[PDB]
Amino acid sequence: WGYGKHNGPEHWHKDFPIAKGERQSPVDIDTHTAKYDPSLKPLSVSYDQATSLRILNNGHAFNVEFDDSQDKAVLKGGPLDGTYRLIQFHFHWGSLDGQGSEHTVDKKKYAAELHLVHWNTKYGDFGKAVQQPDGLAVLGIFLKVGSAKPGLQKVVDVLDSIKTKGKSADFTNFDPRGLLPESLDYWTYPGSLTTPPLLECVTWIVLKEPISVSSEQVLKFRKLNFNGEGEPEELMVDNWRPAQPLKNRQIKASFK
Ligand SMILES: CN(Cc1ccccc1)C(=O)Nc1cccc(S(N)(=O)=O)c1
Ligand SMILES: [Zn+2]
Repeated sequence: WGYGKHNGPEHWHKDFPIAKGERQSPVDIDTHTAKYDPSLKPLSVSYDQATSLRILNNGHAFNVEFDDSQDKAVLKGGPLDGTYRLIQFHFHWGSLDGQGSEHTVDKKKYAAELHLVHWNTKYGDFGKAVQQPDGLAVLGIFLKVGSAKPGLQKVVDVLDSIKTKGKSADFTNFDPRGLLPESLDYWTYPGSLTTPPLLECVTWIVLKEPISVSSEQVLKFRKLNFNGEGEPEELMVDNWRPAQPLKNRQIKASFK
């Protein structure tokens, strides 16, 4: 599977029939139909003790990986019961500024989308968590092109060292708090991984406020490669799944 004409999202259901399931992601967030839920709690993002370790080009995106062997960087509150540990973040982005996000807002596509991936500590590790309907919490943050995001620059500047699939680099002491917008207002709904195996294990928490990144920052994302070293160059762009049917789900808003 990938994002090309012959192996992209429209083909995934052949290997992963859950692609046509009842709680697939991403979705379009219709802002007028989302309902304010006053029982939703503020999000608690506790990233002060985060320990980043490594950055990896996995052939579909790049992951910044964290030490998740202790409760060092955790997400709690909001719609969540219990404690969810940060394991990695990554992005999805476009070939052009007019596309790239997975979720859309009133059909608007952003230039990119950041996914901060967390697993429910009651399941012991990530591999067990993805087998559970409440196993993961993914915090999604839209990126628009405008001013630079200073806290993203350290990520941008290492990408030259992980150009191709399978390359990794040490990436310690990175603070993911520098990727957050000011407001933690959010929408939430039950969904899935947006990549094969498309497991229906995610509580999605999508922030209303985008972050701004510069044109030069996103252009550096677009220099990455899907291919391995010594294979024909295929730029890593348009690594996003389009919006899927909402089916029998309601999107809830934390804000009026
Ligand atoms: C493809 N693999 C490897 C993988 C292989 C087999 C089983 C489980 C996982 C992923 O882990 N993907 C992933 C993980 C978390 C979040 C998101 S996302 N984009 O929904 O935030 C995508
Ligand atoms: Zn993702």
